[PDB]
Amino acid sequence: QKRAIYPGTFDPITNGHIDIVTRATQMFDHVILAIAASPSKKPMFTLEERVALAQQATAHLGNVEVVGFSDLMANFARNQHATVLIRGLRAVADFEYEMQLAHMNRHLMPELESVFLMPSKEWSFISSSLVKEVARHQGDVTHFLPENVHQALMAKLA
Amino acid sequence: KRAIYPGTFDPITNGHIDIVTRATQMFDHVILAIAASPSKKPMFTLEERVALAQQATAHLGNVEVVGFSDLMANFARNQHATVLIRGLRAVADFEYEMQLAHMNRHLMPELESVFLMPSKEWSFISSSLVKEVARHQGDVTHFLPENVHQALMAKLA
Amino acid sequence: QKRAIYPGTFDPITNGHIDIVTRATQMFDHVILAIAASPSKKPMFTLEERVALAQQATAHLGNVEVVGFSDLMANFARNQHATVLIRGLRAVADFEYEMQLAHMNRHLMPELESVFLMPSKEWSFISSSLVKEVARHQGDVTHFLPENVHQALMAKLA
Amino acid sequence: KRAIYPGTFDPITNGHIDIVTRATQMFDHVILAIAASPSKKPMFTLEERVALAQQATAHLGNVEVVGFSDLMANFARNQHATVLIRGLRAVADFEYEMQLAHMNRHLMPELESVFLMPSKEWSFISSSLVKEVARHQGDVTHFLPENVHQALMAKLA
Amino acid sequence: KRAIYPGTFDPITNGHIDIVTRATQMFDHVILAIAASPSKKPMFTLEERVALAQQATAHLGNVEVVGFSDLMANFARNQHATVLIRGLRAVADFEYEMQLAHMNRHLMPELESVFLMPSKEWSFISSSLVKEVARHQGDVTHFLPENVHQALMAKLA
Amino acid sequence: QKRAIYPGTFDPITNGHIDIVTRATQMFDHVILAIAASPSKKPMFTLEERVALAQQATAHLGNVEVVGFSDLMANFARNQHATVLIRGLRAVADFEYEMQLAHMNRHLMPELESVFLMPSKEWSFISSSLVKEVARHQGDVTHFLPENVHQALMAKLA
Ligand SMILES: CC(C)(COP(=O)(O)OP(=O)(O)OC[C@H]1O[C@@H](n2cnc3c(N)ncnc32)[C@H](O)[C@@H]1OP(=O)(O)O)[C@@H](O)C(=O)NCCC(=O)NCCS
Ligand SMILES: CC(C)(COP(=O)(O)OP(=O)(O)OC[C@H]1O[C@@H](n2cnc3c(N)ncnc32)[C@H](O)[C@@H]1OP(=O)(O)O)[C@@H](O)C(=O)NCCC(=O)NCCS
Ligand SMILES: CC(C)(COP(=O)(O)OP(=O)(O)OC[C@H]1O[C@@H](n2cnc3c(N)ncnc32)[C@H](O)[C@@H]1OP(=O)(O)O)[C@@H](O)C(=O)NCCC(=O)NCCS
Ligand SMILES: CC(C)(COP(=O)(O)O)[C@@H](O)C(=O)NCCC(=O)NCCS
Ligand SMILES: CC(C)(COP(=O)(O)O)[C@@H](O)C(=O)NCCC(=O)NCCS
Ligand SMILES: CC(C)(COP(=O)(O)O)[C@@H](O)C(=O)NCCC(=O)NCCS
Repeated sequence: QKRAIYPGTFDPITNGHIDIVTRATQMFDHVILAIAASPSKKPMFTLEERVALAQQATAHLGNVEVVGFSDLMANFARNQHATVLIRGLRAVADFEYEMQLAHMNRHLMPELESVFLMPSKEWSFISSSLVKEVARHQGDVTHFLPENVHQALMAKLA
Repeated sequence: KRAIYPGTFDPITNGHIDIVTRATQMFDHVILAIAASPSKKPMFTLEERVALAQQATAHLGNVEVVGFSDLMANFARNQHATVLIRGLRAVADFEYEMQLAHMNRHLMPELESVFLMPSKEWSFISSSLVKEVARHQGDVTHFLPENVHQALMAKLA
Repeated sequence: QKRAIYPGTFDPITNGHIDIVTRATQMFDHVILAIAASPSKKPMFTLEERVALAQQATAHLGNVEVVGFSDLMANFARNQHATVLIRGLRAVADFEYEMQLAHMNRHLMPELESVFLMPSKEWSFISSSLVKEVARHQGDVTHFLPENVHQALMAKLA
Repeated sequence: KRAIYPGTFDPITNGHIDIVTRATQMFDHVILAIAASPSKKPMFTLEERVALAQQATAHLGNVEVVGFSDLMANFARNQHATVLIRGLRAVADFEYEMQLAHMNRHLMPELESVFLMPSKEWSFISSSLVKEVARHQGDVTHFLPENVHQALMAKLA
Repeated sequence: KRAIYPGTFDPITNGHIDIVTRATQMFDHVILAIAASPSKKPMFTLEERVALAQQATAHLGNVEVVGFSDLMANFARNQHATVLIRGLRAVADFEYEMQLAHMNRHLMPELESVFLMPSKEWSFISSSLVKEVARHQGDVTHFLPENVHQALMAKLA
Repeated sequence: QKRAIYPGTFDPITNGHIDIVTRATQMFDHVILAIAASPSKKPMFTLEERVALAQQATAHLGNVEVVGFSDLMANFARNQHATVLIRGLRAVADFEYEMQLAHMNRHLMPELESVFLMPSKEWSFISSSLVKEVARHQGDVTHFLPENVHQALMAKLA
């Protein structure tokens, strides 16, 4: 019954994202891991690559459905009949930004309830942004990524 | 799916009602659990707070109000809850919530903390603020359930 | 006597800005709503459009004067003989950024006193930035904008 | 244009003087209002705090020091104030200020809260910090008006 | 190079051990200084806290545990320390630390405050949190040195 | 014995940076003021200029060594045998960002200990970013810069 959506750019998907989506699947019947098709800034990985990586990294998770979407997240959520909006809150999260976002999304689709989940301490201080930047500059980020993502990232930067 | 929404609720305000209502639309059963919290010298006794919360949530079918004095995590496990509801206001209280969340996770890893956001209308209120205003005879009718406002007025009369 | 300046990019002006400038006109004799001519990033609306929209949205406000300015805000403030600097503080404001800004502006023009006003709860969680982005991506933002701004925004995005 | 600058001022520090001075350059009349705040067990009695503040602001012509024990908003309305002055330090206290501001706005919508920023010199001080240092005989001369420093030394002698 | 790591340490936790260990790898000698802090009504007496800290840091060769009741800055000067160690958790406590740091700098400008960051494992714990959990018989073995856990259990038995 | 590294873009070096590096030299034997060679966004001053300005501004400081570096800071730190990483924490610092950074750097090089120092109240509210922007827009920033930097900045903007 309960359909939740966990949207983001997932460029690329990290262990932190896997942590959050796993917790979400434990409390909700169906979870749609929604990948933004055209983010403001050109992503490192194409939508096709991001969807493929996300699908493989969540293949073990039954009620998780990876899908790409363009335009407004809220519009996609409504057409997908989602009533729960999953947001991951790391310890280094811009909380005020999350409040802005949740209130705008509530204005757009009040039937979509924002719920914030907390990752393990292990992934509470890292972001996809930092991971990409360290990787681009010759730093080891293997620890923060699913094996399939790690391999794809090495190919991408080579 | 059973969730527990713990707190001091001294007293339960419209903000708490907002959060628990959102919780009921998301989970099958919601246990509003009131901690004795003797160290906080609550204005209302646990018995009074439970009664107030019960009446204030009488219209919510899947809400159960209970009081407890033990470790919240043990009470949660004993109530068969797997979701722990917390409300996050327009304040940077987020820091304290993470400490509590991680401690509870250490005590009961299967109890998943979930944070809900209240409406803009109740984003700046707290039981403490309402009590302070009422102690100085200010009008707090707007922030409390009718039965709770009556109880607060009488308590300070 | 008391001349205040309420500067910004106002791209476009929103109900939150109207809320703040209205509160300012209630405590100060004359309020100059100053619109930055050339913001770092290309604005959605041209200075001409932004000034026109702001003028119409504040026409009902007597002691409000809409004016465009280039270069340093402090230099404009000084030449305009303003002694009060209005800053709106939303609940989702980057407070540390506001402190940086106020201290720099104080260094530049100590005779200009920064004063922070708080908008109603209704407009405390939205920014012009979020509004534009939601609008650009097919979301309903009518609620946050004066009617004239709403009409101009639809034309702009069409 | 009458403004009210409320607070516990226990004791009034150079930081408070900085804020009230900025207020006087902006508004015609400023009422520095000291709350009894019995629940905070102030170091100085309300009478002492008023006297200290009076002397400390004697040089400021448009400042009036008064004490009060009622609801701040009612006192403000009764003082004919339409501006409520609050100081914001280099701390994220901003959150608490919004709660207070919105409650006061609910109690008296025409009382407009305005936040002023102190100089860098006083951006990290508080009455609480000064008292803690003085309780351990540390030199706090730099942070307090001459009359206040004298009173604090004598109070702890 | 002598550093002082002051605190209430009521009780010293694995988080404190993490911070003091990082300090010893950076400076020649580290003085773990425990403040009497009577105003905080500590669970353990200063004597008990010193003993607990001593045992908990026995393996750290360049750490010296001492208690004090005077102004921290004077104690630091009297201990010949020129570095003041403070731990910063995953919380926005940073604000309070700046106030303390600037006051101590005013009292003793040559005492340089330095902030260290604990491991992720101890980034959300505090003495207060551990005591609260233990008061409700929750398992806090994971967060405390063996000797400290024993003392806490006995203290609450 | 103790070798510390104080990395940044220093574009340009300011009195706030001088404050922090001076405090660092007082507690550590040798301090390497490391200047990032190619920051994401094109710096105002070239690496050559930034190194020259930094060297002159710290010439009076004995145990300070100004050096440029490219790629990962952690990789440079390791090859330079640094065991202490100096970070300046202003009152207007994005603390959560600093935590993200310190944990990533710890992951990369655990033997490098992050230490945060606090500048004087005088430089606690200003950033290189704000200084450059005010200067670019005709504002007086002489107060925040060493004399040599001030002169170079005027030439740069002329
Ligand atoms: C689509 C969506 C779910 C994607 O989520 P996302 O990957 O987290 O995207 P974000 O842009 O927020 O990036 C995340 C991080 O970027 C940073 N960030 C992004 N915009 C920021 C801003 N304006 N200020 C500060 N930080 C910002 C933050 O650090 C943030 O993480 P945090 O809150 O935990 O600290 C989210 O953008 C959304 O719900 N957008 C609303 C409007 C919309 O529908 N998108 C446009 C349609 S194409
Ligand atoms: C001119 C001025 C009044 C315009 O105000 P403005 O529209 O609010 O412009 P800002 O760039 O601050 O944009 C506002 C929001 O952008 C964001 N922002 C801008 N720069 C940011 C930064 N460096 N870090 C984080 N957020 C930033 C913040 O979220 C901010 O809002 P908030 O503090 O409430 O959370 C202001 O820029 C100013 O006083 N500038 C000082 C220097 C100057 O004179 N301008 C240059 C002359 S051309
Ligand atoms: C190299 C390094 C030491 C330079 O330091 P730096 O000059 O301070 O660079 P930053 O990008 O952090 O710029 C500083 C300010 O920019 C702002 N900033 C930068 N990235 C930001 C982000 N993602 N979100 C918000 N603010 C950000 C912050 O305000 C910050 O200051 P603050 O924390 O006190 O408030 C630092 O970038 C580092 O340690 N990077 C890790 C990865 C690396 O090795 N660099 C890539 C190799 S080329
Ligand atoms: C009551 C509460 C949920 C805090 O909520 P509050 O801030 O709404 O009063 C918390 O103090 C609690 O869980 N108390 C029970 C005792 C306990 O288990 N404490 C450890 C919590 S980690
Ligand atoms: C005194 C003060 C302004 C707080 O200021 P303080 O932090 O400087 O002590 C506030 O506690 C107050 O207004 N007290 C009077 C009683 C009251 O009306 N309280 C409700 C405030 S919303
Ligand atoms: C003990 C401590 C370092 C605070 O640490 P804590 O938060 O770990 O208890 C501080 O309260 C202190 O320095 N106490 C001694 C008395 C004193 O000098 N106070 C003024 C500090 S500026």
